[PDB]
Amino acid sequence: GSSGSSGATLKQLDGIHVTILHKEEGAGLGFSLAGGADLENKVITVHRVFPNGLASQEGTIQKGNEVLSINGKSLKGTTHHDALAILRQAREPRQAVIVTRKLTPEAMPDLNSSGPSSG
Repeated sequence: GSSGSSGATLKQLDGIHVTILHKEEGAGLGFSLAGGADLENKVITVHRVFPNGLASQEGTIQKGNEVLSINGKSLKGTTHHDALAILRQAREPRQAVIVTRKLTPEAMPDLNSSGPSSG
């Protein structure tokens, strides 16, 4: 393994964006977990993102997204329930930490094109 080394000519290290949700104790995140170990999707994903919630509000946790961890708890192969529950526990607090990557729905578009430069 390894971790960093020295100041490189980069900024946006990796395509991970932490989402800090600010809610009340037992207010709910606004989204649900999907997938499991016993399922076809080992990695749990965002099942759905309620229309009236925090997750949606942020816009970070979008259905289909990849849920690496929740509340700092990484999925070591948790089932569907063990996950759902764990998710129901991450909602107990007022804040929740979910690590997800920027994924696309279908046929990822080209977020770039021959253009000008800046600096």
